[PDB]
Amino acid sequence: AGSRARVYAEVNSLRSREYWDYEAHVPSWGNQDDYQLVRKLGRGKYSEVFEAINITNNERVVVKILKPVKKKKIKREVKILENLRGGTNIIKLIDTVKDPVSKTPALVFEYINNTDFKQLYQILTDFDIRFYMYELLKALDYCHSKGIMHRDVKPHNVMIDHQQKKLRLIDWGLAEFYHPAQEYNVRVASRYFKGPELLVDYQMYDYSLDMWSLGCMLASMIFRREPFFHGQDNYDQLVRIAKVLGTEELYGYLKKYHIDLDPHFNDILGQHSRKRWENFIHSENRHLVSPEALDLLDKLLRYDHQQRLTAKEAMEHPYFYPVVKEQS
Ligand SMILES: Brc1nc2nn[nH]c2c(Br)c1Br
Repeated sequence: AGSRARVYAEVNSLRSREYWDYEAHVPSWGNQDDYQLVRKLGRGKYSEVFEAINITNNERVVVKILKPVKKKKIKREVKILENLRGGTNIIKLIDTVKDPVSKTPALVFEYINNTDFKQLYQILTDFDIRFYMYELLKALDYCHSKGIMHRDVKPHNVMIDHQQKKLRLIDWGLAEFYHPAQEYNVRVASRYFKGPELLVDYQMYDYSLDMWSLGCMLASMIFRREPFFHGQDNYDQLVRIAKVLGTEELYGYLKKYHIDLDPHFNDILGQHSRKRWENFIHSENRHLVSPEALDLLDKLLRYDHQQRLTAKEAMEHPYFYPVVKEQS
């Protein structure tokens, strides 16, 4: 009873238990022998990802082979992806398969011909940023409405085909179902995209974590500083945030939620005023920054998770009016 989401708070409790009780989920595991691996795309602590071809129909796909011991976590990701079926700009799960001999599981996703983000983010126009952020927000509003927090929003997990103008939010392996008053593990998200709640060990967080991460992405795009908050470790990450948002403002947040602050911070936080967002503007980024971009950003990058815009409120902001007009 410390904090709850302003939107979609009870949505899982209003659904059948089967919807959110992923430990009880029984996937249907098809045959990986239908897929030919063509090229390694990446590796992570839990998986390796390959471009592949379905030899039965010639479809190009991506196969994520799961390090197989994490059974509850596999069920979680599979159930989440089933529940998100058809969601706007969510990567499409085509099938759940196993090597028929070893029984190692894998997930098969639609292919996206993505443009490497480091390159891409140096060439985006003002309209491009509005467009891609609006499309990403559609995915977040969808998953939040489905009772799910992504918990790993970051540029790599936002595939963008800049030629076909397609965006997909990938890598649901850290995602979780939101339940009011539930305490969650704070060891989620990439360092640079972790909300202050995670950095101060506040476990009663919600969908608004993803809105901090989105705000970090927005700042990086309009200001051309990627990542925007570049901490050296989790402690320094909060310091970098506080140098922008201010230290007195941090303490007000902690007091509101009765958050205990790890005393190692006492020696490193210093004293910082809250900075004006206009301080980040210079000749190299001025064409990407508007009053409406800064107003939106200011309402996303807030310590107080409750006061951040929801994905829907963000979509409704004037910054996106030019995109809505084109889509209509
Ligand atoms: Br899922 C997925 N994961 C990837 N990792 N690197 N490129 C990737 C693509 Br494209 C997809 Br689709």
